[PDB]
Amino acid sequence: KPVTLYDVAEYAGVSYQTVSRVVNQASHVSAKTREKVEAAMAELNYIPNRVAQQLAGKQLLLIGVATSSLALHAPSQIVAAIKSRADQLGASVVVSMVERSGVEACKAAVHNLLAQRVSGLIINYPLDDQDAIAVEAACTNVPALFLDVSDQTPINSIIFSHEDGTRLGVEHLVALGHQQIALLAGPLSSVSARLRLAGWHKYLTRNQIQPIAEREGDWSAMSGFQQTMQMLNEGIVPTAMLVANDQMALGAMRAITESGLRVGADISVVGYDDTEDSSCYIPPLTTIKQDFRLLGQTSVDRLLQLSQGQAVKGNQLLPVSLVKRKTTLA
Amino acid sequence: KPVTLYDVAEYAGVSYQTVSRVVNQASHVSAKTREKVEAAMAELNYIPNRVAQQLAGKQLLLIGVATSSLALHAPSQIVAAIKSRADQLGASVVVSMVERSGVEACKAAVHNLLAQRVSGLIINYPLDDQDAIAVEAACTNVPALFLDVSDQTPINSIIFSHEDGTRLGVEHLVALGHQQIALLAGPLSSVSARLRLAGWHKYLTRNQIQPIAEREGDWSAMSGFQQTMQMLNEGIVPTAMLVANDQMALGAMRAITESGLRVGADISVVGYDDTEDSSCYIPPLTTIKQDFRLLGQTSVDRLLQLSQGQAVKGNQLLPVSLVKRKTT
DNA sequence: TGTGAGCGCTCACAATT
DNA sequence: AATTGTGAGCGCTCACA
Ligand SMILES: O=[N+]([O-])c1ccccc1O[C@@H]1O[C@H](CO)[C@H](O)[C@H](O)[C@H]1O
Ligand SMILES: O=[N+]([O-])c1ccccc1O[C@@H]1O[C@H](CO)[C@H](O)[C@H](O)[C@H]1O
Repeated sequence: KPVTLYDVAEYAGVSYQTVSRVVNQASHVSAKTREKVEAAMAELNYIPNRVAQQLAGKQLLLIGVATSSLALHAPSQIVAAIKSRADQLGASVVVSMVERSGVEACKAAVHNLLAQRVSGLIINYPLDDQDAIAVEAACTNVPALFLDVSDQTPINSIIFSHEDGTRLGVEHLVALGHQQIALLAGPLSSVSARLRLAGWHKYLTRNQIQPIAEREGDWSAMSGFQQTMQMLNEGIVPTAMLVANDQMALGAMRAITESGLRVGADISVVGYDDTEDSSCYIPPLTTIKQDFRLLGQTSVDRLLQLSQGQAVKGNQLLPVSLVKRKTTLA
Repeated sequence: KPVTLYDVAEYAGVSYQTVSRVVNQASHVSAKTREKVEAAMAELNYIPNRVAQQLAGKQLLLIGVATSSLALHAPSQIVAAIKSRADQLGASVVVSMVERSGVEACKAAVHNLLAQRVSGLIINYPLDDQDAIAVEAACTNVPALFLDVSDQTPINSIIFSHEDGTRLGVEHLVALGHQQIALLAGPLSSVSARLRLAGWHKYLTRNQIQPIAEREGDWSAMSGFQQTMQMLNEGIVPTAMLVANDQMALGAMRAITESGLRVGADISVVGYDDTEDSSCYIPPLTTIKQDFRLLGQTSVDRLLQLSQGQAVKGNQLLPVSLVKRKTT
């Protein structure tokens, strides 16, 4: 037994709609009849049923999110900012976390987000061009925002400019004098992983450079260590490395270190993300800064824009920037 | 206007209650008329309004979570597993984040988590005893399970055994022949931080040892850094630290190293958490394994047991380990 | 395999002063 | 021209021609 709108009606000697009228801060209640209702809602701890209100047709803002596992670093900070900017403007956010692999798994997360009748979907799951389109199709009537697709994918999306990110990493190493460079890509299953790899290649090629090695991790610090050992042990030893995130950069550094040479001097490392923890690596990691707050922030503002039918369609690139630290010098 | 049950009624040639049995799979395998309704709903892509299902009274188990900012390590990881184990059981979960400081914030979080009509909530927010009680109260008719309160707090709680963690660490550093030990604790605002500090004090005393330094971090590596630097610049130079988490430990190590001394041999370190990244710190960091996935899994099971009446009231401690690494 | 309830609200607005 | 009370029904599930 929870407390109905009707209950406040009997205790306060008014109708139900006049409680609704007050709960909804609506015009026309004489201000002295308000006290009767305002006092009655206390003395009953009345919290109005939002399930009842949604159905009734209250225009609340409800943003759905289909997200990669919150255990990973970046999808987590994004949800947090998404969540934060919701409250900031009176929106609520239900988030279905895609855990299993592939297009069908993500579609179900879109399916039961649609169940709860969301005003629009933020899709932070990695989707290839066609599957992205497949999913955006499934968002029937509701606008959908994509955060882990390519800029070439012909839907709406926010991505950090991986072009800029890699340009900075490449043009740095290159200006520094490096030529034997190795690449440590993210897991190829991720779009963003692939884009950064692509990017490095473009700007290396534009500088007449070919990476001596190129291998793949899973974002994890351990992989980046394993991968930079599998490399160094084969005897391929670059003067610099481009890593696809700070955690794997960490791994590489460890491997580079345990291998008997010094980070920066003997092998420079450029990370990717600029995490909290990256300013306290040994030595403190040079990286490409991605403002996940800003992403989740805009990610919301846009979905709500799109929800209202504002002309803000397609792709937009967020800025990145190079954090110069101690892993590239002398 | 989206697809209604009243719209599958005069397209498949039946009623509303017939489509209701199809998606529910409740009692009868209603002939070859199922085939007709299957192809009917899938043609217009009908998705049963879960808001209408709920108001109606569908016995779907919906958990609420009031949680510290997911940007921090431990909380994210926990919801990560809370969201997972509930999914494993066919429970959905709505999380509500506390950013603002204090009790009134968490009270409000609980308030708008009740509107969504959860059938019990997991409170992963740091709460002093009387506030924890006041929060549990506001959870009208619904069971609360607290995750960032003390063992002594008289509500439902799962916490990791801070007693064991802090034993493990102290009892280990000491067996390595250490007497000049320092402490780096969590931001004192967090209960679990204080539980850890306390367990350290407890066991360091049981071993006739006074800590030569006590400094307060904020979970961040930067704080763990400058917090160890501002102590080493004072002149205090232990041979071991006990640190509240792997992350501040990280900054400690930076600080120790950048100063001019070998992490491990000159000043050993013990972190707390066993984060994925901890195994690749330079050198790999000794720490206390705190199985976040476990905690989030068990939380969800308990709130469930709690919701149905299965009487397992009170407090529950979870095991920890010492991953013996290379900073000792 | 159908019909007539009611869940807690918000919207029309018609009814009270 | 101030107010408030009263009539739908939003979508679905529950118990029984
Ligand atoms: O993959 N992304 O959609 C994405 C969006 C914003 C910033 C980075 C990028 O996320 C990437 O995520 C992976 C795990 O999913 C790792 O956390 C990696 O460190 C991060 O850069
Ligand atoms: O504070 N906790 O509720 C808690 C539960 C399980 C394990 C550790 C402990 O979490 C602690 O949380 C803080 C930030 O929330 C840091 O992430 C720290 O590393 C973690 O140990």
